[PDB]
Parts: sequence; structure tokens; C-alpha cells
Amino acid sequence: EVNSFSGYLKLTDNVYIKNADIVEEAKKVKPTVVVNAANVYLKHGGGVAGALNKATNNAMQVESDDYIATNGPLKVGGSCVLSGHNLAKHCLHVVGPNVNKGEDIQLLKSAYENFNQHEVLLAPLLSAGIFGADPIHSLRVCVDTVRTNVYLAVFDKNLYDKLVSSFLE
Ligand SMILES: CNS(=O)(=O)c1cc2c(N[C@H](c3ccc4c(c3)S(=O)(=O)CCC4)C(C)C)ncnc2[nH]1
Repeated sequence: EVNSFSGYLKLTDNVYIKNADIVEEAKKVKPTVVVNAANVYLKHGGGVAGALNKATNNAMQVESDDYIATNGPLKVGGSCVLSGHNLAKHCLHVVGPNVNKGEDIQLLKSAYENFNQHEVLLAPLLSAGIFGADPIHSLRVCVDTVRTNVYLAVFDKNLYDKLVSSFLE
């Protein structure tokens, strides 16, 4: 079965959300696209990026290093398409702004705009966690920007409940 997402709550006609680990979702659903919360040099050193790379037994990092050698780094708000390995057909590496490192929160709209080149995506909440953006604001930018079908996996029941309550106000 293709893009077999289960147990999501539909927020809008094209945005769905689940309290789930994106790694486990990717292994079970086998989506056409999984989004990585990347940095500009595609160094998957921790957080969501480190977990997705570890689930590929480091194949994503080796492929990423070869992409950067030939193409140079990404820009904040930009993306590239690489292999999905065992997690998806493709991985869309998207760089959201890291507010904790002084990058502009306005680039979060440009980051979500990359999703619109793909019909269906499994994604994390961009710039949340240690990237420092307000997660309620990241969900609002996602809903306002993405026009294709996005399935957000947020691996924290406390944050999931706060996001659904924020959306339903
Ligand atoms: C890394 N540990 S894990 O168990 O594999 C995992 C964490 C995680 C996860 N965590 C959320 C999250 C969302 C975005 C970003 C991060 C974190 S970050 O801190 O890695 C910086 C990059 C942007 C968190 C808010 C609840 N969301 C979805 N599947 C996940 N899987």
C-alpha cells in the first residue's frame, strides 16, 4: 500500500498531524517523501536529522557529503532532494532557520514553500525543538504555506496536545 498513513488527525484539507516518531512513521508508511530537518552542510549530527541518518546506517550522511562536495552548501530556507534509502522513495532535506543561532524567523515561510514541489510528504515541525522557533507559530506557517498534502509527525504528546488545542481555537 502506498503512503499508508494511519492515526493522523486532519487539521485542514491538506495538513494532518500525529503524536509519533518520524523515524518509525517512515519505516512503516514508506512514504514517497520524508522531510529531513537539515542544516546547510547536511551534517546529520543529532536530533531528527541524526535519527533519520542512523536509521539508514549512515548511508544518508555519505550521500549528503558527496552532494555538498559537488554542489556546495544549501541556503537557510532552501532544500535539496536526495535518496530516501530504506525510509522513503526520496528525502527532501529542508533547512529551516535556527533562531537560537540568530537566523531570521521569516525564512520559515521559504522553508515550508519547498514542500509544495511534492504531492505527499511525511515531515517534522520545522525549526522547532533546539532550532528555537515557537512550535505554535511553525504550525501556523505550515498551514498557511503548504498546499500539497503534508503529514506532520510530532514526537511529544504534550506538544501535540498544545498544537491541536492552538489550531482548534
Ligand atoms: C531525535 N530523537 S527521535 O526520538 O528520533 C525523534 C525526535 C522527534 C521529533 N521531535 C520534535 C522536533 C521537531 C523539529 C526539530 C527538532 C525536533 S530538533 O530538535 O531535532 C531540531 C530540528 C527541528 C520535537 C519538537 C518534539 N519529532 C518527530 N519525530 C522525532 N523523532
